Amino acid sequence: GKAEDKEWLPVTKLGRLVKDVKIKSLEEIYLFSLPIKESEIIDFFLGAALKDEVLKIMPVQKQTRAAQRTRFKAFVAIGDYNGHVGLGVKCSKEVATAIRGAIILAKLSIVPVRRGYWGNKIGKPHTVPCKVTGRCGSVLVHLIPAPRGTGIVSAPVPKKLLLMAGIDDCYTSAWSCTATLGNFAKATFDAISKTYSYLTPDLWKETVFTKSPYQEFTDHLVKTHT
RNA sequence: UACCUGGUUGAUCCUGCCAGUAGCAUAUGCUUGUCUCAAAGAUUAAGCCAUGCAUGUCUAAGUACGCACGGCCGGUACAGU
Ligand SMILES: [Mg+2]
Ligand SMILES: [Mg+2]
Ligand SMILES: [Mg+2]
Ligand SMILES: [Mg+2]
Ligand SMILES: [Mg+2]
Ligand SMILES: [Mg+2]
Ligand SMILES: [Mg+2]
Repeated sequence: GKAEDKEWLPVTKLGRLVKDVKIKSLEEIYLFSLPIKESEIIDFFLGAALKDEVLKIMPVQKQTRAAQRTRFKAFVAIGDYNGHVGLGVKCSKEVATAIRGAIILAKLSIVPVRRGYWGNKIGKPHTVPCKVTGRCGSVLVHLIPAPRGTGIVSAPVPKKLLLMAGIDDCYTSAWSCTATLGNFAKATFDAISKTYSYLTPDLWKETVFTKSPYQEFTDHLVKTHT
């Protein structure tokens, strides 16, 4: 037998500071709104808990002189059940590679979701902090806080991203052509993504400004991989 | 539990309806071991009705010559039922 796998020779400055243990968590990446362009940055921090799920396989096709040329579109949702979630979609000629290329995008689009309390703050937030809305081409999704223990009152499809994001209680609503899974899923993901981009009176303390990870580790980047 | 799913296209995004889904109450089909509770000729013809019953009543205190019984001897407000 043989061993010593040496995958993930990085190609970006962030891959270097992630593979080298210099960077601690992807919260430090989100604080600086950097773009994550390598799917191994995710598996470094998360990975032992990220569970993926194939939401739908959808055969699309173009008419052609000879034929109808079909290829399949895979919608995959991913995320550990403790505050991170993502959703990718890839169109490929065969199913087995669409479902594999979609996991890469679902991992690259992982965002942090915010959770809050409904009535009073006893510990371990359980629901969304406020009423949020999200759209994707005539699909509107409304998320509303709920008391503890109510579960997720929603359709099957939003109650597969809402669970993965870490929310225990939620009242949901939709008013649209919700039968198209692509727009339904993208609008739910958008509503979840708008949960950290909502100014709330606890977010009024002035910002303490830290060093960027590229400024703090200039000395490393100068010659850590070459 | 503040929820959706299939169907117009070669394929996509919509309007929009048809169909699906859960309860409720009238009928009907198949099937039915135990136990408590209990709706029931309203819908249509406030159409027609054989027969039986459903409203009677007395205390010491309105009228007692039924011998209808009956008393200790008879009626003298007159025995009593
Ligand atoms: Mg439809
Ligand atoms: Mg047409
Ligand atoms: Mg067709
Ligand atoms: Mg119907
Ligand atoms: Mg018995
Ligand atoms: Mg009648
Ligand atoms: Mg008669």
